[PDB]
Amino acid sequence: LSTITTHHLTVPPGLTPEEFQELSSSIAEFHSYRINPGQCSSLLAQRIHAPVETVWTVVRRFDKPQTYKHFIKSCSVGEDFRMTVGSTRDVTVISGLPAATSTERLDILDDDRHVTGFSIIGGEHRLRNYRSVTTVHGFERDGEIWTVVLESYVVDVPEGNTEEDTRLFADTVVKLNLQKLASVTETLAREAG
Ligand SMILES: CC1=CC(=O)CC(C)(C)[C@@]1(O)/C=C/C(C)=C\C(=O)O
Repeated sequence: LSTITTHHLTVPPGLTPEEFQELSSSIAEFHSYRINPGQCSSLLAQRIHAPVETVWTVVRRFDKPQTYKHFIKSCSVGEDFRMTVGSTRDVTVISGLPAATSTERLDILDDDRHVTGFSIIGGEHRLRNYRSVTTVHGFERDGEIWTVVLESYVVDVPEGNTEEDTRLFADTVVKLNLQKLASVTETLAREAG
């Protein structure tokens, strides 16, 4: 039947076992899902050499995903947009012709614990029931500071497609965007001001 995910029981690539052991409780709390046989799920991680709040400032900007995501032609939130749970954005994604479109709902926004997440609720694409959660975590060792970003998703595997291809597609999109997040925020952190 329906199973529970095991992301919180395995070390994701781009993370040390030591980092994982510090995060296992957060991964269980924020990055676990009950999924059905038609579904798949994944957890991705990205180490960033920047302070938490520098990374969180970018991560939390629901109305501006283009700041850290690839292939975003536009993101409209209308007027008068306030950042509250339930608010939506219309993203236009230029990774093909015609451009894919996605209407996405802000599911979570916790500025204290640095948790956010969204659900895809419309548009033209093949990621039915896509939902993701992103958490941001600070690390310290001998006065040195860095950040780990964790991002997990659940999504329906579209008819005609394998779970492997579905996971490869979504994993690559999320991974490459976490890479852009790392570049953008490390640049911010490096230049300060
Ligand atoms: C890049 C792109 C191609 C598609 O066909 C679907 C969709 C338009 C939703 C998407 O924006 C996918 C976005 C994903 C998986 C994650 C995200 O944005 O956090």
